[PDB]
Amino acid sequence: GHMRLLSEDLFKQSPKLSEQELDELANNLADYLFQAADIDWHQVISEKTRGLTTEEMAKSEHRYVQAFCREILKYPDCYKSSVIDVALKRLQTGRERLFTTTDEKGNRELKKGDAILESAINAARMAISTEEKNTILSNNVKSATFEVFCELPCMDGFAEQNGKTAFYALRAGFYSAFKNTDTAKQDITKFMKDNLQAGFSGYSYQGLTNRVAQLEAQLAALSAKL
Amino acid sequence: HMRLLSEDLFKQSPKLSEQELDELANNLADYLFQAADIDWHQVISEKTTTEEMAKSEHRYVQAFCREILKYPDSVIDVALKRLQTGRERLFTTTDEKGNRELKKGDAILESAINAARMAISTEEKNTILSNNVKSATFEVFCELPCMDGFAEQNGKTAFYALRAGFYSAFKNTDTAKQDITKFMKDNLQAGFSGYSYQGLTNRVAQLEAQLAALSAKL
Ligand SMILES: [Cl-]
Ligand SMILES: [Cl-]
Ligand SMILES: [Cl-]
Ligand SMILES: [Cl-]
Ligand SMILES: [Cl-]
Ligand SMILES: [Cl-]
Ligand SMILES: [Cl-]
Ligand SMILES: [Cl-]
Repeated sequence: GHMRLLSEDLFKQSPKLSEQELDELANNLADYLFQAADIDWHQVISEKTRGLTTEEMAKSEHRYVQAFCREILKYPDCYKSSVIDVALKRLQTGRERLFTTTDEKGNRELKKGDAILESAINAARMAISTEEKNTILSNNVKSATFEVFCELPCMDGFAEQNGKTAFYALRAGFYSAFKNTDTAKQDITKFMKDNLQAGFSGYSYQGLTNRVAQLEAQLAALSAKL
Repeated sequence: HMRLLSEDLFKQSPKLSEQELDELANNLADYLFQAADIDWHQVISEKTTTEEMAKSEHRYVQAFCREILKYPDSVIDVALKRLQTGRERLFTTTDEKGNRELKKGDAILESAINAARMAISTEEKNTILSNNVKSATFEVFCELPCMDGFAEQNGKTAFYALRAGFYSAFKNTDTAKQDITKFMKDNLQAGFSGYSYQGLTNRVAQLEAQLAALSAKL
């Protein structure tokens, strides 16, 4: 995903954008949300492999399981006593325990179980299309994209700054944004654009306080003409 | 009072009658002033004539030093550093009569502080605190059950705004109590909803209804 999406002051400068740049940013933000959305790899890999051999796993029709197992199988002492379920156990139970593989140059190499798992998972993330990932996500896409949204640098201290209540209101608005199952992209793009234009000031103490002050002035300047 | 310690004070306060609200606000204010702590190691360090201390203009300065003098060891500023370093260490002591006693380092510092405390009234504390009454009382306000989890629920920003509103409510050191009472009364009436997501979003909504209603008049 683009660099501009990752600015920490994104919410600050978004309202200073042109309605052209704003549309671009919102579409890109949306695209980034779907692209980076995660799934339960521990679950979907295990489901795709349980009952199969090491070689069978190595040449599956799923490129993403192929990439996953390729990483795992480098460390025989992690699965060699299903293998996938064994490795998942041993790697997590053995996080910070050093596993052994053989380098390309024939040297010995040790790597922490947790790094091994994160790598295997990253490889699978690299080998799946957004299309298949979304099909696997189903309607949990709403929670997976929101999880990505909350990880953005611009969302860094949202809950702590604006409070639990505001944060959960934001979540509700986010979930509610998804109207039709076949307009996901279009919908969340609109929610993003509306809020980016206002810098998400609908969920902040200062944004709301300012709007109240604005309204008091607007009411005053109106009740005057009459 | 009993209502002051309710964790749901802000929920129940908007439902109070004028009489009850005014009483609550006044009780709350009194509590803040009663419970407020004084920065003594700063008050007296800034108010310090070894002998003129014995019968000084301020009754609280003599009491505090009258116990720091008993022990052999700006000198009061030195005694503070030698005592805050004392702890379990015992300070040699003497009496006018033969009898010689002892009192551990910190055991001395508290008795001096305590003497100062017992020598003053609440409305003397306010004069002493002066401008510091702002944060002293606010620190007490924040320990109340009703104020628990305020920042977590409403956010740090709204909490800092509350503090700012709380501080600014203090106009003159002489009206400190009357001023903070009004701040408390106004907010208690509103349940402090001026500092919450729902309160502010409710406010925006009805104001937008008012504005539109009066605009359509054209
Ligand atoms: Cl590029
Ligand atoms: Cl190997
Ligand atoms: Cl690649
Ligand atoms: Cl971050
Ligand atoms: Cl957050
Ligand atoms: Cl909402
Ligand atoms: Cl839906
Ligand atoms: Cl704003």
